[PDB]
Amino acid sequence: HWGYGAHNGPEHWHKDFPIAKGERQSPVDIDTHTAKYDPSLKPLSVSYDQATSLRILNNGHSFQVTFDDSQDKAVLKGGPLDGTYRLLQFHFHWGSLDGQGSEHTVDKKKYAAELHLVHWNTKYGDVGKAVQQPDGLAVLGIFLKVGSAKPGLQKVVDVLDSIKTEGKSADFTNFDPRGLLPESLDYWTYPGSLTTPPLAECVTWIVLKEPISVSSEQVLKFRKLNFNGEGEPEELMVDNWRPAQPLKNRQIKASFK
Ligand SMILES: CCN[C@H]1CN(CCCOC)S(=O)(=O)c2sc(S(N)(=O)=O)cc21
Ligand SMILES: [Zn+2]
Repeated sequence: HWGYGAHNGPEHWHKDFPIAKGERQSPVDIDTHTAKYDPSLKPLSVSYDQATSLRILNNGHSFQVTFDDSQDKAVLKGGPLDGTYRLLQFHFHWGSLDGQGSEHTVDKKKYAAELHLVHWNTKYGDVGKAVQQPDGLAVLGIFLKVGSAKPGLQKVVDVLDSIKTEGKSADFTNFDPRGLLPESLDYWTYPGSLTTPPLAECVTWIVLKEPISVSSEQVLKFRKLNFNGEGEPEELMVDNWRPAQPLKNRQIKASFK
């Protein structure tokens, strides 16, 4: 099935998911000189104080931390959004080398990794319905650069040994996602899609301007995960990013001048 290899990677996805060649695909390159400052955009409101994390799992494409989304406990509002979006999960994309790994780029610059916090619009009642709507999901994207360690990420890094291979999961309670946010919440926003199959065009992207720093030791631990299941030939989980797609008839807006 689909993946990130020579024979099943992003250049092949359109054969099973024709919307890969659609009009609002992600990720995109953010051209900072062509983005438009929009003073009508509100500040983001991130309310994560009551977040309840549940599990961490290797899904064969990335690793994911899942949250209890059965009530409004961890929500995103404001910015370009109408209504309330509940945090469902976060995951990362990363590279084999420090100079690649992010999905979005900024003036063609690639970061070492990209963190996606995935939220769904509560008016649609469940995430399955939300993915069928043009305003169903909001994904907060945060770039990672290599430098100083991020203390709030260490709890994640320390459990990765226990989910090395596809299909492994572990209890992961009491994790506070506020520890992954940068100082500033200034952002770019544009209408886009999931960056993995099914590539649904249901996402309002909110990409933060300020990267977080993580240490080389932290990102090295990501690169030791496996795409394969236990008992299969080892293939390291690296370069699980989709390249930038055509902007087409979209404008990227910025919350800041
Ligand atoms: C390996 C599958 N990853 C998909 C899963 N989901 C898709 C199915 C939900 O249907 C019920 S998801 O909405 O949690 C989401 S968000 C992104 S991204 N990279 O942020 O655009 C990928 C995904
Ligand atoms: Zn993602």
